[PDB]
Amino acid sequence: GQDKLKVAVLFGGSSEERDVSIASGAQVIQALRSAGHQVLAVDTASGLLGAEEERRLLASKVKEVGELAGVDVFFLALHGGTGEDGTLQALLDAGGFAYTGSGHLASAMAMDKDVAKRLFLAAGVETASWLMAPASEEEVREQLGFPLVVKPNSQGSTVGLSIVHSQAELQPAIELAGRYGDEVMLERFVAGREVTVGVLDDQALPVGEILLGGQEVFDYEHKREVFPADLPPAIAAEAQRLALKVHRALKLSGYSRTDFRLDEQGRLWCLEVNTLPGMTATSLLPQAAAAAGIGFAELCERICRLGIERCKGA
Amino acid sequence: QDKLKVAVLFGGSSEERDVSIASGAQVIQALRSAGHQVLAVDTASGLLGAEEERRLLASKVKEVPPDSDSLAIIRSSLLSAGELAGVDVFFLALHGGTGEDGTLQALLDAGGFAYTGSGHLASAMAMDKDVAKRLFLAAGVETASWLMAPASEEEVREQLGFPLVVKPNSQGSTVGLSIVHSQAELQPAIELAGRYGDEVMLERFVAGREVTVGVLDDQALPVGEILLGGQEVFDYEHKYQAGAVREVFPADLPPAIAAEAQRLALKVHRALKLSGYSRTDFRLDEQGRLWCLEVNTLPGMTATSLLPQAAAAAGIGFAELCERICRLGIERCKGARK
Repeated sequence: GQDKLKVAVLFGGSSEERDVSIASGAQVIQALRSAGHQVLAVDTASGLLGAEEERRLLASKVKEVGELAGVDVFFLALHGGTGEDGTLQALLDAGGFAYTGSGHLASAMAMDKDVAKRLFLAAGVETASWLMAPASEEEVREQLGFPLVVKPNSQGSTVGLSIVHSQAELQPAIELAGRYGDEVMLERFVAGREVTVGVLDDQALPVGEILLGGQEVFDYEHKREVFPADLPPAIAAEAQRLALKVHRALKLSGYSRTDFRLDEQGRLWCLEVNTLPGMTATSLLPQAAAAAGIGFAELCERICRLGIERCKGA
Repeated sequence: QDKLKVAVLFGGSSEERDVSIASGAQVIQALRSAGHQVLAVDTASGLLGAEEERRLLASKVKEVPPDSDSLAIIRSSLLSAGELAGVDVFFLALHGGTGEDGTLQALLDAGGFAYTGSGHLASAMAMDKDVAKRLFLAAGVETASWLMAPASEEEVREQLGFPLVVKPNSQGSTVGLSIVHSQAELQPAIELAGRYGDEVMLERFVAGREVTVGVLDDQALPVGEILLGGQEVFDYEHKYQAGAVREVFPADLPPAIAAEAQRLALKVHRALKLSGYSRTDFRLDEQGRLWCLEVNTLPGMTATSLLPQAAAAAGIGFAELCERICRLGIERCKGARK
């Protein structure tokens, strides 16, 4: 009961992002089509896909490497830095193009884990103490302690991350993280449960928990999902309150996913916020939307219409 | 110290073109006086013609069609065609949002082009005065209390008080700062600051002096003081009639105060991850405390601008300042990741 859209679904990106991005793009195309919208498939490498290319994209779920008129919005089905660093959002802002998710400044600030954690604190959102390399042996032991996490500041997740168990592992881990990024974070590790909060428009979705068998640091490094998570209602409500504060503090738009550590004393520690969380039917934010009665196709459409209305009011 | 091939990029939106063109011509002559090959590039048309560059340098004009695109150089190719091949760096002789919001820097990054000044994230954060002030506090740099409009009478009373300053949130707008002395003056000023749709800041007014600190790479330049006129506030983007404001480089300050302003400017420059050069503005109260107002990633590059005066006070002439900024942009590009 609402006018149908012409959506261009953008996917692809760098080689390390393509497999996740291609799988998401195909699912988003099919979902918006089942809702009756006209969908165009665009690869960041080859451009607009023809009937044969799109047929093989929607079949094998893989793709190897002035006609966008009437397109109401660009659905950014990207993953990692290609969609997070803000370059594409700024380019689309220049042309008056409508797109999904956060804008250039909001995306770039969220990809900078260091700057994002500064803004968490300024918004009254607790976050684990951290230093940026270089850091002396005294600063690390005084403010962080061991064990601690070393990771590149802006290069996605997992890649280049390692746990520092003592002062003798700090410099090797910094060198390892330095192979993937220019800046390196030294973050205090918080033992506890892994909790995530999706935000859609201006409402927080049901809280979820990611359970790798354990709460110590071996589990964090060597990594079921419960929506809604098994949490005392006050703790779940506080994670939702803080996720909304983080969403507004970074001036995000459309949707976002904020990760927390929940320690044994019941206090939430904000890790990061993703402006481009995975968009498949089984991804974290779509799972949270399902716990609120919102299917994957309705989620993709709502995100499309949120991006349209943002471009209108700019 | 081999001679460079520099593309001086000027133009921007209609409200920025006048001061941007004046800066572009001055930067072209300065770099040409230093022995470099320089090309004039308009954001709305690309490389200039012979008659167009003659008029640019002689009368500081380059009128452009009414349907012209203030950013035609990136949506294409104007940046690589013709003599622009082999350009070492693009000097951004821009003013206002076109050079501050980070869009141009992001697309220049995507094209692999070297350019002057801070990158796209650093420029965008600094242009957002609210976000920048949050980061001032995170860096241990004091800044006056502030609220974003709308704010209740209770919030304004307990957190700010009167007098306060109403201003647009984004650097590079055309709306000026306005001092508000009572609750009745608040809403008319907020309406006059949000005419064009961006956020409105309410910042506690700090009685005292207006000082500004230029930074070149990692070096704090001599502090300057801006001497105002009446019961008002200085506006770093207002034109002002001649003789209205007087600028003193180096400022007549107690040395521990001037040294502290220089230390705080470098912390701000590092905190927002700026590059090349910047200008950090403070209010200095009667107790000798510095309150940071903003940091500018695109301070004016003319003989009458603040940073060239700071550089000159340190024995750095305008041509030398322009060349150093060029080389800093080249060095940053050569050090880029992949």
